[PDB]
Amino acid sequence: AQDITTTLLHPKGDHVLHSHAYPIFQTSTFCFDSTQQGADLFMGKGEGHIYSRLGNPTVEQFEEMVCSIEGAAGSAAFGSGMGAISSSTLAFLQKGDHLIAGDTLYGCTVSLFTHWLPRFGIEVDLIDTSDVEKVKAAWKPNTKMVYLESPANPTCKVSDIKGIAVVCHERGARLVVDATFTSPCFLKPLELGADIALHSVSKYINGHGDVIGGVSSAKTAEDIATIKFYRKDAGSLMAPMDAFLCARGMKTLPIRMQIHMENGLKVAKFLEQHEKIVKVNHPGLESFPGHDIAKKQMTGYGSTFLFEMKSFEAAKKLMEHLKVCTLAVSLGCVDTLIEHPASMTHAAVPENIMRKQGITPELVRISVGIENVDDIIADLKQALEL
Amino acid sequence: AQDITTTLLHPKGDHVLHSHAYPIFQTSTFCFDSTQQGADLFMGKGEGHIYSRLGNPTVEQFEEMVCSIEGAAGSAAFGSGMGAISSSTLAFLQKGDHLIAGDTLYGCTVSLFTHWLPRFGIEVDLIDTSDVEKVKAAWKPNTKMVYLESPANPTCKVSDIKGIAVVCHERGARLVVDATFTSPCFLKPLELGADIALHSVSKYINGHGDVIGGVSSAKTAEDIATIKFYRKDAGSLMAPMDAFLCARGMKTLPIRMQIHMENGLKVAKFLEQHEKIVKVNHPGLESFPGHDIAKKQMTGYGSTFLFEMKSFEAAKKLMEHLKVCTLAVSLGCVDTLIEHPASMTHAAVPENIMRKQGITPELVRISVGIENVDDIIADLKQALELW
Amino acid sequence: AQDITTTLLHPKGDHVLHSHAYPIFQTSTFCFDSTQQGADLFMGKGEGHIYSRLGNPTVEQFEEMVCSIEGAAGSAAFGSGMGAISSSTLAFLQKGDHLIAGDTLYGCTVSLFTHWLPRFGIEVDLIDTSDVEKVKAAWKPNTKMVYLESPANPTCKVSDIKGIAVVCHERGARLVVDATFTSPCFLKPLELGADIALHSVSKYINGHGDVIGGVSSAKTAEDIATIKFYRKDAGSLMAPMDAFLCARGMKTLPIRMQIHMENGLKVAKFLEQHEKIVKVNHPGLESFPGHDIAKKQMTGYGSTFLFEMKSFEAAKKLMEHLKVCTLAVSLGCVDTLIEHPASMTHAAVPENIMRKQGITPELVRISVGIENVDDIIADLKQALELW
Amino acid sequence: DITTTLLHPKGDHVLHSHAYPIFQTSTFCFDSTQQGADLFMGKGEGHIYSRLGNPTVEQFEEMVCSIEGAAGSAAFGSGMGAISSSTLAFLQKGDHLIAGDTLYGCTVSLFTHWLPRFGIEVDLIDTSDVEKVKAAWKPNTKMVYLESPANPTCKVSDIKGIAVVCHERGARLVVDATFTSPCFLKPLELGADIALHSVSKYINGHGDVIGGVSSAKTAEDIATIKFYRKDAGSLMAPMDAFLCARGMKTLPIRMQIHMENGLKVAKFLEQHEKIVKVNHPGLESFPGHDIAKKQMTGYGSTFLFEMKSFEAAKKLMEHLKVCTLAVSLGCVDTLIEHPASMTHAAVPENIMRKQGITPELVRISVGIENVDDIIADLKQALEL
Repeated sequence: AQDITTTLLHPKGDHVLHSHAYPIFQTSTFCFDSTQQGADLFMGKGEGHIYSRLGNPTVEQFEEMVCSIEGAAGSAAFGSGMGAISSSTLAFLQKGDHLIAGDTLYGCTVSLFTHWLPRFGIEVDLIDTSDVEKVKAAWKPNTKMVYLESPANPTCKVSDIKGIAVVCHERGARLVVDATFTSPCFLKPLELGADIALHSVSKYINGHGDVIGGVSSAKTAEDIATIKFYRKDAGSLMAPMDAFLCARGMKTLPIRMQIHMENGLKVAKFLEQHEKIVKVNHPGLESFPGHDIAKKQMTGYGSTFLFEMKSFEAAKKLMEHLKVCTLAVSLGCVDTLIEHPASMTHAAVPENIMRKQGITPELVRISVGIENVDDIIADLKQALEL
Repeated sequence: AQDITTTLLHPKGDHVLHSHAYPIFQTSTFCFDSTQQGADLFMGKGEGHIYSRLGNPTVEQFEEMVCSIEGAAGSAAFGSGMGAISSSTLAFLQKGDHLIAGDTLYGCTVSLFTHWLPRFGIEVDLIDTSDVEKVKAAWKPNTKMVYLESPANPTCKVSDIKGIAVVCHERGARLVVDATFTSPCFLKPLELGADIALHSVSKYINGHGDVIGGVSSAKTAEDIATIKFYRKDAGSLMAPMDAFLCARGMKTLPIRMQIHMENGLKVAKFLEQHEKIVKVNHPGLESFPGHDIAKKQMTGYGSTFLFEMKSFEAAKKLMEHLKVCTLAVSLGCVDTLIEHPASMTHAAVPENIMRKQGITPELVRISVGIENVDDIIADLKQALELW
Repeated sequence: AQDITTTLLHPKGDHVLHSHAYPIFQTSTFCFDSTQQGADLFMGKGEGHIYSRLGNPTVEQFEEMVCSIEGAAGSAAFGSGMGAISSSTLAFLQKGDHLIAGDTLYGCTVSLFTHWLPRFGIEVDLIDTSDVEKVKAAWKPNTKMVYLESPANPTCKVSDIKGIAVVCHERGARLVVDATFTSPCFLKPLELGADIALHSVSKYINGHGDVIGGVSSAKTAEDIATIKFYRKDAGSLMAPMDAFLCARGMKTLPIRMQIHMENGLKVAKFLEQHEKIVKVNHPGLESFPGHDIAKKQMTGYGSTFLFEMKSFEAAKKLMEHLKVCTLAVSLGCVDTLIEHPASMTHAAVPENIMRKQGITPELVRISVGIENVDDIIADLKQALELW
Repeated sequence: DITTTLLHPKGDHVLHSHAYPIFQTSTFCFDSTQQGADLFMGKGEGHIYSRLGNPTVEQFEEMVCSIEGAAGSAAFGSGMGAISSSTLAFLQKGDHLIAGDTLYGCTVSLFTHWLPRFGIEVDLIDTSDVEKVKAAWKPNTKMVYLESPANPTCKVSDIKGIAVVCHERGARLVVDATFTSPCFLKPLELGADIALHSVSKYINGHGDVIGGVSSAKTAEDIATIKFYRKDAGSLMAPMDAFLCARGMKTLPIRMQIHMENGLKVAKFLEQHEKIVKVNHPGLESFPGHDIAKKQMTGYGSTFLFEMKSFEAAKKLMEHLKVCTLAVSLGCVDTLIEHPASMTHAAVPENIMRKQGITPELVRISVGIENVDDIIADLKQALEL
């Protein structure tokens, strides 16, 4: 079977005007041959384009790429991971429905589920999804969806996607998984029985820290059609230039991910054995709870994770004396990023959810890039002594 | 008072590295100087950026330009007009609230209001907003918003923005106006009593047919903050390259709108006097109902409007034999576009709403560009006079 | 005949995948159907592309637009005006050949002609081309080219393009004309007898101050092929993104030029009557030498020109106290620029050429944009009236 | 290693932006007349006009400069811009140039058509032999220009040995290292004066930009190159510089894969019955392997092999399902072409025999796809 590297470098589709690189269709609208041809396209008859919000060829080329790696029925690209998340949940959930979500989620995902969904009459329970029994107990007659992040941002908490997918299939709910932290090279939720797999493309998939985007991929034709129907009216679109840059970034995704993985594990083991570090939450470490689940259900690991210092002062000292690592939010870029979740990425999480997430001022989140690991380790080593 | 032409060419703000054009910040994140500086920006203390979804300098430059012409407290840019429309309605409306909206709206706006809003427990009525008495009769104790498009896409139906705004103001409802069809050069809903003014920037503001985007501007700091809070979580963003292009397109907005307006009126008059043409729905014509309101409440007219042929077959023969006009949907581009609403832009509108909207197979919509008007008229004339 | 506004908005060519805007072909190479199809394209047989340096579809689109306004056999786009100038001169001149060029030329053109051409065994005289008799007197048996800028940058000195072309045609010399300062809306050198017309597209053609580029257009198929042969090996290319932006800027070129022309004449007239201003060098003024030639050979004027203050100190005081005008080099942008030739654009021109050129510390060059003209005049007036 | 350096270039962030912004501008504003006057005289820090200097372009120049160990680098609108700028910035009427006899097609066009019109004497000679360089030497020889391994035959020149001759005799050595990338070949480190690349190939690597770069050992030489550029006008667009800097972030990792893939493919081809001979500089069989191994730290993945006939070549080139028939090289995906009727079709008949280019030769540029997939594509097209 042809390798993913080869697949991403040779996507399906004809060349445009014999061009080797796929052109950037920086256009709003498309021309019709005749009234009938235009009318037919609006009814979904024949092949062609109408208007970029409905479909843009450069964006569609990127969608096909992601669809190929996910093994999906189709994919939809968005202006951001939040666009993909909004569009993969609110396209399905309506007043009177109930959502079960992980209690440790990306910051704006918490804002979405906690502030906006309940204004739309949607009941939401944030619960510890690392325990399938806790999902079963939280179930109600109107439960229509389970939403998971595994490993969770930022603590890397691992959930049993496969076992939860079984409960979802049995009980008639959709399973939506945000695989942003791991990339589709290593985590393919649709293979584990999820209905929807989504990513902040802003992170690993693009990988170059120069685009914000989102993608969502559905197991069924009907579901991706619904997501794109929601997208048409909600309006979170990937720009043609950004789609050009995301497809270009994804051409190196497999090699980048192999390096990220190996680099991140090397850094996590260095940190785990260092006298100043209390613990390291990398799902690929033997000591991490749910390592057994993450090794069985994934084929590799992302390189973003958190570790615990002895005090806030210690963390501040480390974060502020690094020469190679950059103090910034976001993750999955080619270069190494570091941040303080308590006062940056997860500062807006309500205090009750803060507690349940286990985030404290002593935690530091690092996103290991594709630099020579020895440079990242020497940078950290450098800083840790002072 | 400085002319808008000058204002748009001289936006406030320092240059970046002395660059004359404002740079394209094609970046996802921003660097912090220290833990405290980062922590503070997250609390909204100090000046600086964090992450492009929360704020991107190139996008913010474009927002300030729109804010300047609307006379707003702030503006928010989006990945599309639909992003602006969603974010300007659903950032405020919640389960149990009631919305009154016009019965003749842009198709995807109907789709949003009739399919998605009710799934969120929001009650919606589509009402003929050209009659303020019908707006009042549809009012309920839980009415929280009125949403208007005037002149309406595609029929150019005019609503009394100023009169409806009085009722909104007396009763605690927000008034939202989509002014896409006219541009902020000629219609400034915030001067007429609206709380929010929005546009599909995809149309006139950008003007060059090469970007999809949206913008919404609010009369108060609180309302623009809420819109941007919704945007953070809903995720309809204008990309940095698109913002660079929209700001660039907007540098010629005032002169383009002048030419559009004058061309559009001349093409409407030509059509109104032509034997093949039954009726012309351009709000600048004296024959048009509500011309008196449009003339009082706007300082000019867009150049997109609809006209009635004697038959579907006559409309098709006209649309398919033009050499200057391009058969395509969308509007507000420098070049002239033409389409058939009944089978194209409005073919997705439920027929209960299509009959009330007044859309029939005899209607053709044209979006007059900035070509020499005599060449546009000669194109139309040669097709209308075909064997 | 169809208006140039309309022509530029409707360039010849098929749409690509029905796209309304012409796509950006951000590609280095193109795929071949077969060995034969590739071999044929290399032999110039059949239709298609090979590699962006030889030809890029987005760049070709922009070349077609310029070719249509110049009335040329073909046009070639470059990475800069200087790429165009180098490629329109060195594609033809060889060791032992002689060039006559104007004595008042854009600074880097002076650099090219005085530093690089002589190194290649090409003989160069810089001559006052406002006098045909001086051109004739400088002619030699080996004269192969005359190169003119009219009106000259920055003094606006006018040369008789038509009269000099007669001499070139009689004696077998190519006439090359840099029409940057005027734009092809108002100066069409190929109609006046030139063999090659070129521009810095960085200035008016693009108009938006965000691209550096050049274009050259030839009267004959042979000459444009020779220019592109030189380009292939010298390598000054317009990038696909830049070509997209240039074609986009050019969609508004005719209306921009109308406003530039009118604004520039009104600013020159205001300056001419102002007590602080010694002289105004705008070729549209009746007081200007060679106004008569410029009015017969052009159909309008650019809006970049020079004026004389009473002292260097007065020039600095004016330049540093403007709120609309921006202190910067370059010209032909939608917004108004101002600079000091003696210490900036023309500070590298060898001293003997500086006195021949007439550039002194009292001179200020203004490039009038498309802002409201009363706002520009009021900005100048308040600075001139300072304490 | 090299990856860390490319990911952490020197300079301040602009407005705290993590990615370096795209300065899509033609001009820059001045704070005062004095500040503008000073900048024109080279006094103070700042920018004037994008042709003289653009911040996004400069960031890409600094990246390449860092890897070449140069005094400075200049970016261009194409490889040809870098080439014409690194030769004609120095050579003048009456000077003599010695160039390798096998070069990129357009380089042959530049040297044989344009340079002699400018009164510059040019001899193309076999630079794989240092003695032949010494024998072609004249009192007015001012430059040797090399491409090693050469395009398309991979013919290898002794850069180090020729540099010694050049230093001794007062000539500049200019080296086009396009085929190898600055990860593996650093001509300034072998004694060359100027090292240049078509950035369109490996450095960008993503098949979506045309661009050039030239790096000089001395501050004076890069100043001269940029002075020529100011007037000749081959510039890198700010968007292209943004794309080139971005591509270069994966350059070291892409090169490792290209190198390994290229060698595996060469070896497969070398033992295949259908293949007469493989010209890859990393093979034991190739003439000048010993020099390329001493003078380079790796190899590019573009190389040539010989089929038994034209018909056999046409058959192979037209039945590939993964490899794309196209000119150019050094892209992330595999390209294949026929030099005799494509890249090198315009080379003067005299020079092409001297190059040994025949209808039986095919050139492949091996991408970063899984090698087994590339090999299986070649296998089916050779055997079916």
